[PDB]
Amino acid sequence: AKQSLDVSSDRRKARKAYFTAPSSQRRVLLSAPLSKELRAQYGIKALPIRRDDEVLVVRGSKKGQEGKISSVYRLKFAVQVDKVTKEKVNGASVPINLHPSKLVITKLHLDKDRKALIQRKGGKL
RNA sequence: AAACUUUCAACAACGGAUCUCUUGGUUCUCGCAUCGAUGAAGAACGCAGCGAAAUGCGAUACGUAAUGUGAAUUGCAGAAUUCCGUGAAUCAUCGAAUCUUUGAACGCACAUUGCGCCCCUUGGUAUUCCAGGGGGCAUGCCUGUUUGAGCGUCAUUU
Repeated sequence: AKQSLDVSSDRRKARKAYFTAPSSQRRVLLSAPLSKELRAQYGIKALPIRRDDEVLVVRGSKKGQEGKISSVYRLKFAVQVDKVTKEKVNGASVPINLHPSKLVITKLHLDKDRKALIQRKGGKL
């Protein structure tokens, strides 16, 4: 249970904050968990997902589907992964969204900021 | 006997009740003290690559600067190695600015995008005219400055 008075357990307020979060907060909201191998390697349970992360689906109709992220649609609260698509009847391939909470991060796109955030959260590369 | 009319069921018909939902209300509580002549609240007109609104903004116009974050924005399309970075973003923060015409609204007017006046600059062989760029000219009151007025009144005058 909550103890502090600045935390609100009101469903209406929490839902409004989620649905009207700006993109900076949606980045944290769209965090994805690392695989078991990456969790062992880094020491990080989960990270905010990025554009070039290699990701594996662990839940849904595309379980066990690998693929590098193609976009982080923060407006739609989703991520778009290459080769995870739907072939329309006209033949066009459209992206299929899915939540990063249903994914596992299998390869990190590392830059200076990602590595610094890993050390911040307690990782060691 | 049919058609027609009534009743019931099935399916199909505008209707949008019911059910479930809910970024909205409404009450209660706690904390705080912050509008404006340094131009407010409000109004008008404009600003997006493709748009007119309680979106945001002002000719620096869906915004500039500074800061934080750290890779987006996204309906479509795009300047660009913008991606191990003084750096994406309809991001957050926000202390620097810009802030059109107005509005208590301030040169005089205002059912007019109407008329002046004063400085400095530029152009027209120009201190006077015209034009352009910039900066100004409200009222009441206070303190001070300067210039005054009044046999209201003080120190010199046959």
